[PDB]
Amino acid sequence: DDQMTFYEAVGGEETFTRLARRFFEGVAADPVLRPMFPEEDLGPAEERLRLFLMQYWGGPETYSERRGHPRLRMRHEPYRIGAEERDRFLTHMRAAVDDLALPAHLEQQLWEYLVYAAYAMVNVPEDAQ
Amino acid sequence: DDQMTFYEAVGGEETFTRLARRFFEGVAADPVLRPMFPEEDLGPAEERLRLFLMQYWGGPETYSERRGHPRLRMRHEPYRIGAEERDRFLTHMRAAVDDLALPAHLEQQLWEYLVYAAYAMVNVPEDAQ
Ligand code: HEM
Ligand code: HEM
Repeated sequence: DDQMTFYEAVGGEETFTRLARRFFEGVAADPVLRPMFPEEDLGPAEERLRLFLMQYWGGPETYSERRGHPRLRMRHEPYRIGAEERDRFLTHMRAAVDDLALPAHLEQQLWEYLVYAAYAMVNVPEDAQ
Repeated sequence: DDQMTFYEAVGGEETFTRLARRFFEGVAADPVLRPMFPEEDLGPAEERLRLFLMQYWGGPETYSERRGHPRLRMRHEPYRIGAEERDRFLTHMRAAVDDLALPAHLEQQLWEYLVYAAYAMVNVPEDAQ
């Protein structure tokens, strides 16, 4: 038969719209991570992740066309990101993923990227690589 | 990113192995359809559907290499297939699909084929086409 991108497979945009929602929802409820972002009305940050992930899994290039070529740890250098940090991020991401209730194969693929991507992002001298 | 077949998307063989299981399980429990197949030990029929559907969604060509080019209503001409029949088949297929609990997009694609394919298969002069 025909072939498809992960984006279309996990059911397209609404999926990612949902993922980021249940994510920041928990981020809101987290003390250390509420601080992490300055001020309030930080619902546009939600849009970014959303647009990025859409783009990563083979969706709309939208993210680039507003935020350019994704320089990830550049945009993460501003921040004091350590274990405690990442761990809490991931706990909100774990929660966010179970809510999508994907087939194990896809879920395994999505979650694994985000597990690396958050372990990668850590910038303080804590890790082994 | 990379692309994938529906087969791999819905998580490959175990998915289809499961689909046919919960299907024939209900077929077993159905009077009209238990008759439909002669004698007993009709668990190999389960294997066929399984192998076929695997093949259809972009899986292993296995089905052909044992049962040849799939001539569907040929292999269905032997049988007196009407509405009541198909309807009961579909009810076991509906049940079988909900158990996989797929994302709506994929589920919608799988189920829709099988909805047509069973409406197509009907051979008595009942339908509109
Ligand atoms: C290690 C845990 C992480 C923490 C503590 C964290 C936190 C942050 C912070 C504080 C910002 C800046 C706010 C903003 O730019 O609006 C940010 C931005 C961003 N993060 Fe993370 N993040 C983490 C991991 C990740 C991961 C794994 C991804 C990839 C899926 C990601 C994707 C992004 C994106 C796309 C932006 C916005 C960049 C832009 O377009 O300006 N972050 N994150
Ligand atoms: C309309 C309702 C249907 C009824 C009542 C029905 C019933 C049957 C019967 C009585 C047989 C013969 C048993 C056998 O060959 O072992 C059979 C065979 C088969 N059916 Fe159906 N069927 C229906 C729809 C479908 C559909 C929609 C598909 C496609 C997904 C399908 C796929 C097959 C396959 C692959 C075989 C075995 C052919 C072979 O390799 O010998 N059937 N079915």
